[PDB]
Amino acid sequence: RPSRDGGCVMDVITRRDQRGSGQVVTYALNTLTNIKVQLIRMMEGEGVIEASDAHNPRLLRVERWLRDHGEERLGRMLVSGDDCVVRPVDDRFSRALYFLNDMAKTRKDIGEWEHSVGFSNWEEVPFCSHHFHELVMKDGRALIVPCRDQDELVGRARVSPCGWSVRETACLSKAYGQMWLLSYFHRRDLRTLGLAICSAVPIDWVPTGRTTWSIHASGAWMTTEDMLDVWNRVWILDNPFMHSKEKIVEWRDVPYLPKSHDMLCSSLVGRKERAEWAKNIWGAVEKVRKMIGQEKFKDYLSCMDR
Amino acid sequence: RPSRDGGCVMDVITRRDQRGSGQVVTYALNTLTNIKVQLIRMMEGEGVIEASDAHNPRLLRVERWLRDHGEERLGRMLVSGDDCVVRPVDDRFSRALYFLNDMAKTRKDIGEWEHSVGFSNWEEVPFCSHHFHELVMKDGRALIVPCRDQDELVGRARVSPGCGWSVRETACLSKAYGQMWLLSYFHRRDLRTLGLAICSAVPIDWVPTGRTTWSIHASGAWMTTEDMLDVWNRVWILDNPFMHSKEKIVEWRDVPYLPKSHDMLCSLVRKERAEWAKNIWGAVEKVRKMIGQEKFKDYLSCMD
Ligand SMILES: [Zn+2]
Ligand SMILES: [Zn+2]
Repeated sequence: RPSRDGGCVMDVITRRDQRGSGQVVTYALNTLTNIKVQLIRMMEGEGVIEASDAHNPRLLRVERWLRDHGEERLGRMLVSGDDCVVRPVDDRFSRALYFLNDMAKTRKDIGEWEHSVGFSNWEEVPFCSHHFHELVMKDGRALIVPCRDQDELVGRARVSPCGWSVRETACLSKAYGQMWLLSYFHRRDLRTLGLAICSAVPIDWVPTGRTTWSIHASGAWMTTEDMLDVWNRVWILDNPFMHSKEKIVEWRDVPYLPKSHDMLCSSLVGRKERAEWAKNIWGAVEKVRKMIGQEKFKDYLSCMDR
Repeated sequence: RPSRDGGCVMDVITRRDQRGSGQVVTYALNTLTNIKVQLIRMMEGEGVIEASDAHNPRLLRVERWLRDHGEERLGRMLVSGDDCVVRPVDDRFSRALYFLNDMAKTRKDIGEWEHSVGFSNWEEVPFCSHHFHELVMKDGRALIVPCRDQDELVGRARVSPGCGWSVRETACLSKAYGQMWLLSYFHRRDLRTLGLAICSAVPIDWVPTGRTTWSIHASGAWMTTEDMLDVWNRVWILDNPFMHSKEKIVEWRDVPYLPKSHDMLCSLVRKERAEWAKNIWGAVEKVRKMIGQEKFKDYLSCMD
């Protein structure tokens, strides 16, 4: 806290409730606790409990439901810390707000007693800051890829952690670029931009730095291995949903979202801006190389049949 | 020698002179004594010896010449085995054919007493199956690159030691050829293309094998699975004693080309070397399909 004399004081405060966000087991506990919250909301909406039970609860009623349906309701939801995706037995769940509000888990950006709005297309359900789309490759195999706002992902990469030398900041960028190639290869702008970053940063500069805070980060991109090679590793070889394990040989064979989706998730695809950026992008790459010096560079941008 | 019975007999024969080509020291002996032939032939053209000396040798005249001139004349010539380049002190050397002929060293493709034909232009002189041209790079540094007829260069690559030979082994051999062309004939447009294409069609793990040339001047440096640019910078810049500035070159796009006309005037850059070069990716893809499920990279595309 700022002191009234030009310097800084540190207060010492206490309290009982709330979760410290940097406890060793915040993720686990928040998951378990939020599972419980959703499991209760399920009960209210099915009819197992009602506002009466806030006063004198019908405990045998909830314990039967768990004995008889708990295991099944558990598999109806994805819960990661404080985020969920819930697929209830029917949409009474929308109106089921009593025990949710009573437990204090007040929903974001909606009236306290306003019905919850749902989705019938899973490709529109948000989870862990992403949406997920299904792509079919040139060989007929399906991918389901995580998508995100292009401007949100570039913008975090433009933020520097000062005192970071030209090498340390180049390495941080390779981290972002490598990651974009694992997870957002299906975004034209980002494949281009990540391929350019890898063509502008030395081959043997190992990447460093935090690219995401999600606990679903592989970090599999903080290697200096070939990025296609790691792609096949995660999307095909180690992917438990890929029955056929035939590796893909060139980036020209890794799919893209449909162009409509690209633009709609805030792609520059279309404008004279993106068009002229894509043209003159090697000039940018050469500047970064000259900035960095006599090191070993390789050319990954051109392997876009360009 | 074939026998008259449907088989083959093996003759044991002897003789005194000539050189066994396989002897451990053919190169050094054929080199040393061809130095001597040419040192002699210099002497005749210079007036040190005449035909008269075949009978009455004026030894002190030749001993004087070696003493007063040997070390200088030694540097006037390049001698590899039976091949030479002589820069004599003047053009009398072209008629100096006695002794050259008396020593039995007959000249190929010329009348026994017909004057030799010389070259004013060092870039037009043949040595070790090559001409040598001077190239300036974009950064102003100069190279002197070896050159050889493309068709002879490719034709030797396009032939194989034999059947009973795998697809993997025949691939590996092709890598060795293509990677060598990248070291030494990168300045040829077609060879640069065909060399990169080969490198794009053959697995990155496959080490090259076989002999791409017999020359006693082949670095051998190409039978690696190192980056070819990485070796190119080594041999043409880092380890090149003739290279004062050692800034490394970053991309094939920066390695120069013969002047366009020398390229076409040295055997395809023609209507058909447009169809070929345009659709060469189809070729690479076919080859990768034959080879199957290995790790290929794309080196042709770093050519634009
Ligand atoms: Zn999306
Ligand atoms: Zn030439």
